[PDB]
Amino acid sequence: EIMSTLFVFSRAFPFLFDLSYLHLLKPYLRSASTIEEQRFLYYVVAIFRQVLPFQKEISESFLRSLESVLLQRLTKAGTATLMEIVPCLCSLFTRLNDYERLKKIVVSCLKSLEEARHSENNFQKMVRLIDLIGLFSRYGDLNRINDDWKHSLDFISPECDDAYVILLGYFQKLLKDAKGQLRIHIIDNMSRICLRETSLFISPLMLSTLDMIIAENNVNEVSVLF
Repeated sequence: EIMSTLFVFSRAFPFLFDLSYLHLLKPYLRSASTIEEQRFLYYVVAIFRQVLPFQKEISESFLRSLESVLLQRLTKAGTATLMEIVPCLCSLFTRLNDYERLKKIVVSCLKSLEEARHSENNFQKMVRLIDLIGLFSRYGDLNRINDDWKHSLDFISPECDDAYVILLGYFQKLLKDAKGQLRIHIIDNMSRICLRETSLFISPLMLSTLDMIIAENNVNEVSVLF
């Protein structure tokens, strides 16, 4: 009930947040748990990202340390909290860091994603990859350093910088060799990654996929696409 009002003044009217209004809770924000008391964090980080961009006031020595807390805090969480952490920290790197961590780790876990279909399924742990990949790219631009990703041309072959059409191609063939909610867990973020650059959202390789999934009439599939 307290934090219910907090979120409200976090989204609208955000330009009134003292340093201490954060700087006292910021060490408390480190407090992480493993039970229902963790779902509390969903009422934390969104307020935090609601106030970061223009009410930063972050001392240029602390911003280097904020993500150190957060990189250590993205291991295992309810899938609900994950929709806000990436929309926070991916907005923070351009405010702190270079396009390196969201480069070096993403190309690492792309190889780890290559060893996700070409491995043990882990439909409870692949979701930590099969969604996290698109989670970064949905609200984080990839029209950036990719020569090293064009150096990862080994299995991402065809054209150019536009990973997105290839990612969608790397994923378009994943809908047939799949069986069940694996298809759901991949059809959702296939739309999510394309949501950023909607210019693809009219292109044939994805439209053909849409027509393919319409004829199946899987209620669980068509619902989550809606």
